[PDB]
Amino acid sequence: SYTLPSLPYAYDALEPHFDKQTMEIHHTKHHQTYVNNANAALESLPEFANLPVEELITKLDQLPADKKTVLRNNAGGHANHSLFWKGLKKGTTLQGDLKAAIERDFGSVDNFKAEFEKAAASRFGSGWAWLVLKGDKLAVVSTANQDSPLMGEAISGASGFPIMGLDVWEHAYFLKFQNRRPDYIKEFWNVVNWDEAAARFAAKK
Amino acid sequence: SYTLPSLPYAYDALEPHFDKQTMEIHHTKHHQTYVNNANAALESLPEFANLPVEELITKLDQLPADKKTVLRNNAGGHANHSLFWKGLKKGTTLQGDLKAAIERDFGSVDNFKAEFEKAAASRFGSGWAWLVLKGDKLAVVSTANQDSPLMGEAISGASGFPIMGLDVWEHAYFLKFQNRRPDYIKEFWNVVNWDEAAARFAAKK
Ligand SMILES: [Mn+2]
Ligand SMILES: [Mn+2]
Repeated sequence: SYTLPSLPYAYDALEPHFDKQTMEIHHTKHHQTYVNNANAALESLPEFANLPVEELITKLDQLPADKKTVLRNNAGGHANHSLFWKGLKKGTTLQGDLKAAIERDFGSVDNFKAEFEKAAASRFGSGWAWLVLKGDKLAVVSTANQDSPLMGEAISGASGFPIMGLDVWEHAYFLKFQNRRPDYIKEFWNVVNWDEAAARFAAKK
Repeated sequence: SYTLPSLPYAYDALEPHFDKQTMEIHHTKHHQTYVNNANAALESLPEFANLPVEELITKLDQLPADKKTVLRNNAGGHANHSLFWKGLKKGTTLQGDLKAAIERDFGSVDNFKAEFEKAAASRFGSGWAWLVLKGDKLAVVSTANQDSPLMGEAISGASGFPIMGLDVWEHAYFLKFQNRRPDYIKEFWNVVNWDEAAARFAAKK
């Protein structure tokens, strides 16, 4: 069975950038609900129920017809939130190989930040903005709802290995930012975990 | 150009069902933003800017290619919220021709309610649930994001004239209900304005 993962930090660990109350609600309510609903849909599927969630979301076309949507949505939700928590941490710096690769692929760090900000702001409705590794090249993409680039292009409209991501569902920013998503996107730069991003970049897979 | 409409009531008129803080934010921030962003897109289109928003969204096919998305999203948002405010009121009773048509087309009011709740609950991500009239038959449909059944099947995946509807974007329920959308949907039955739904039905049946 999937479980709600413990966070790598206290709920207030991202203050003053991301608010404590939201972190707690977002974790214990929204993420928990994806875990529960994914588990319910997987009970009848022993051949899928016990795989890692990040594996399952590469396999959606393997499922029975009637399970594809519910697991896209809920295994997507579990995978994405699991990545998100580990992809946040204060006191990191974009540097080393990852910084150089970003400069290579976008021309500069500021070009990459602007492209990411634009993608995050222009995702209408619910979704996620991502930095992905697509073949040799880093890229900025967005997905709808709980879709992940790991699901591939035909399902998610994006592809590549996620390096990091920003949740732009309203629940992620309502309490502190209300409708001001650009303000929330700016605060993300203060809490994106560049150490984990670098680790993921190094691994490539 | 468009304006933020005045409401049929004070922000607290739907207590204790829908919270007054959300009513105020939802009107003055979210709806206002759709009005502003639609108006910005319409500035270069004086042939379209004069249309009632509910007519513009029936004509999205006619816009320039680079205008279609921004106005689908923002004119859809303005139309949908304008309907929503008029579509809420305490103290109404479903009755008369509209009740009878619901009993005809769904078998009973309770069957209808169960179908509406299911559509409202199963709209994954952002969107709306609707009671529509399609020519001569009532139906429950849902849409993504700020799409409306007035936009038609090709664009929105639904069609028909909206008799009433329920906003299921998270901003509409997060403060009071967090991720408990089913509890919010339950409270909608206490504030759906059956008098406005009946008037819209009388005009269109
Ligand atoms: Mn989230
Ligand atoms: Mn709304």
